[PDB]
Amino acid sequence: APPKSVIRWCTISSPEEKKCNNLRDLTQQERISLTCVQKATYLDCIKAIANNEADAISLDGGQAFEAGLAPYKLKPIAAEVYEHTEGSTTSYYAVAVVKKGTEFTVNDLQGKTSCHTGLGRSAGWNIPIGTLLHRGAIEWEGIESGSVEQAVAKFFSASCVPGATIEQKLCRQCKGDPKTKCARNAPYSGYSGAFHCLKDGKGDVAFVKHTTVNENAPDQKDEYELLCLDGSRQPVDNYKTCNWARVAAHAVVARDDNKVEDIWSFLSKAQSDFGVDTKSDFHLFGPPGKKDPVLKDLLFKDSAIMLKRVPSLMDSQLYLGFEYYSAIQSMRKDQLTPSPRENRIQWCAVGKDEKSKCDRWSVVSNGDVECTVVDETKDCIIKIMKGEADAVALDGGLVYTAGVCGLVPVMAERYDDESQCSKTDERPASYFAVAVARKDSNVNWNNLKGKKSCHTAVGRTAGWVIPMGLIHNRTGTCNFDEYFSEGCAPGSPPNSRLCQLCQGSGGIPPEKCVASSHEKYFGYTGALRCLVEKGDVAFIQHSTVEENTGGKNKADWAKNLQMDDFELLCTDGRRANVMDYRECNLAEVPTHAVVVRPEKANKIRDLLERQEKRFGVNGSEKSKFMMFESQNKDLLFKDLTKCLFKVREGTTYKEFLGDKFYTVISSLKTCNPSDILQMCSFLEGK
Ligand SMILES: *[C@@H]1O[C@H](CO)[C@@H](O[C@H]2O[C@H](CO)[C@@H](O)[C@H](O)[C@H]2NC(C)=O)[C@H](O)[C@H]1NC(C)=O
Repeated sequence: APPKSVIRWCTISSPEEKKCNNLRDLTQQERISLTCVQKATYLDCIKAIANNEADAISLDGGQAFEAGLAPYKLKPIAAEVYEHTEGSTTSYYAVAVVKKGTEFTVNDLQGKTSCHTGLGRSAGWNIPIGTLLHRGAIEWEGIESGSVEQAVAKFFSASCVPGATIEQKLCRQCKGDPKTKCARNAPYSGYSGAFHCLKDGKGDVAFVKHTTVNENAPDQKDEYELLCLDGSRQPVDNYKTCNWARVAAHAVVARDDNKVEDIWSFLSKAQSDFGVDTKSDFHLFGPPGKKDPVLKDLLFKDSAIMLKRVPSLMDSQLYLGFEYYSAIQSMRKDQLTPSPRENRIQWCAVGKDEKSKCDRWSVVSNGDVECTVVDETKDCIIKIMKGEADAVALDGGLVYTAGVCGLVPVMAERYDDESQCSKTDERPASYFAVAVARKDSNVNWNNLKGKKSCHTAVGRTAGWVIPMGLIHNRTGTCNFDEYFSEGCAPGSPPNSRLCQLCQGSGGIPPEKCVASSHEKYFGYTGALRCLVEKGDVAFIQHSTVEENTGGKNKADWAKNLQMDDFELLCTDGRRANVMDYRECNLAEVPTHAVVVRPEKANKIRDLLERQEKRFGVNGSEKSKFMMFESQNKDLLFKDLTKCLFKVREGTTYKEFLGDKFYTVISSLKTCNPSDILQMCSFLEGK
């Protein structure tokens, strides 16, 4: 029985409850319905909805955490948006600002004074407080050696804070009367009084809501400037790159189940009809106006423009940002039982063949290099960015998605020899993608359709990702298994048209179209064989021909063969001569890469540099183990790797790839988006 439900919204107070029923009537005259409740607290409202006792409730980031925590583990279904300038606002950046001419960054701040707005409030407490806890700054493991209050003393020497139930070394530079000071109500805080701290010099370090140094006084600028977590420091409007946190913007949670989208539809509709534009008696976002503190941001935040949707996958750990998460993880959510301080490197293993590979190391790395194995190679991307994982060595495409998520290359591979590594003379390496056409052949990029094709596998950059990539920009939709009359592409569907060329099994079980050892048309040469025996074209490397031609591949087929029988097929028709890989290649394909996070970079390279020669190719302990080798199969690290040098500092995946590469990789996956790739992406436009 098809879609048609009732959405029971969760409340907090009676006045907000009353406005709830006041929509009833419409929910009624409309398809999806409602049933409003009321809970004295939001924790109750959360445990309520959780136990299917209710549908959903819109929350803040400070709560959205708690809401996402177990056993609740509630999902963020849709955020709220606002009117500023930058873009289509969906957050509120958490920064920090001090006076110009500062002789420190943060690694030595274990003594200077400070200044907050109040305790347990974001930007002020929580955030910098948590960021510092997780950045080890404040030697702290649990309140019983240094409470959130205690620890302050053995970190600070001054803090202007309204929290005085226990500690004093966090109650100093607050201006005013001798009995009205450390009170949350003292005008020496909020966003201006604490901003008055650096202004009236009463406190050295002070971090508040961003862009307040604009609301306050656009004029006098550089007397104050923002300070980054990565050594750097910058000007007034330099927050979108030098802000402590990606402080979110009120979202809408819910459990994780079938009864979900209806929650999206009973609202989006409760918007398009009865929204800010509604010509009725309701303003679903609260018209910008003042009111009674009892009735503020009711049902939904009053200072909102509209509500934007949030991806299926999207969790707390993700929606609110890493920063905020890392910050608040430093708290009493757990001191260090399910979240230790293992500063040392670890790796996203992807396979039992890989985990243990990583494990094969973990003994001979005495902690210097840890492990966490995975199932889908895409688990890597989320884990690292989740802080759970540290690094990863992946293929071309995965690098794209990653970079969109915020992760980037830090130390790429080398496929020639270390005898061209530790230097900055000729950085990248030449491996090209070519459209191998036959000598007397018919084919060409202009009559390439309806041709029998030969791909290595359903996924290798040169042997697949690129063809389909270029192809996309002239395919209608990604009906790749609906272009060539047929072909072989080991890994494509069972009885598909794309496996038709696959000569499958060598004998025994009819393993056709397998990206397995058991395949005959597997790999570059396999797919080349394909061109020779069946196909009208084969997608492979620049020097894939040379490898066999010249009397090199001494097989039942190649024996004779001269590349004087193969030709390059250029995207413009030009039947280029094999030897011109440069002037007739499909794509200049990059080498793999260790994509990681913007905060552990230069030092992660180090870790790999330490172990580099320790367990590297020309390495010393070659009698113990290595790194690239693994049963003689590419495990995380391809086996055809010698150097793995520290790349260029301050680059980007877009740069790492190349326009002619990014361009097509970006616009290929456009043709068919995906979860991870979708979540990271909507977060790009925050
Ligand atoms: C195929 O890729 C893109 C996407 O279809 C085509 O055009 C875009 O290419 C890049 C984005 O992927 C951008 O740099 C271009 O500016 C963009 N085009 C426009 C009008 O903005 C591109 O033409 C195709 N590739 C080639 C080589 O033609």
